[PDB]
Amino acid sequence: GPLGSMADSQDPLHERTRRLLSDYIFFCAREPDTPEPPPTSVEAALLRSVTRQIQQEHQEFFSSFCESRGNRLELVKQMADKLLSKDQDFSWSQLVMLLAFAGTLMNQGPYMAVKQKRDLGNRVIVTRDCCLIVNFLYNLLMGRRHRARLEALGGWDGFCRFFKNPLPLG
Repeated sequence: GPLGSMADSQDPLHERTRRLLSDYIFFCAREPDTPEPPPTSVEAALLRSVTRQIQQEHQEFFSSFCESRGNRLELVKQMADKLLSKDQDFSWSQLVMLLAFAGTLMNQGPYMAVKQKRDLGNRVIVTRDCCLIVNFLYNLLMGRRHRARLEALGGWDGFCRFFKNPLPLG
């Protein structure tokens, strides 16, 4: 199941993965006239360094779809089903891949961004699609078997060392 935990408010990575995933979506939608802010955690820093390459390499096709059928979400879940699974021993490479793609689908539909007053300049499509798009992935990895394994291999921590994080921290 996508849910399940022994803690109520003292959740382990529960809000750790959700916040991290959603954080990437915003960074991806980062207005084309304004750079996105820095990461929040180690996974956010490394992922942005590795996941960024996963898109520029694959996004080449993903983007095309992001503005093709508009099913940016339908594709986000579909992919996670091909790479990630429940009875399949996913891999770190698959985890970071989901994050990259997810954000790669993030579509926009503003009006006149030309006038960027602040950094919040963006349609609600990001927040709406961010909840659904991230809701699928977040739960995909935040599952019983998924999460269990994710951490069983060092968790977000093991990934940072696996993909050699750029920042000194973590």
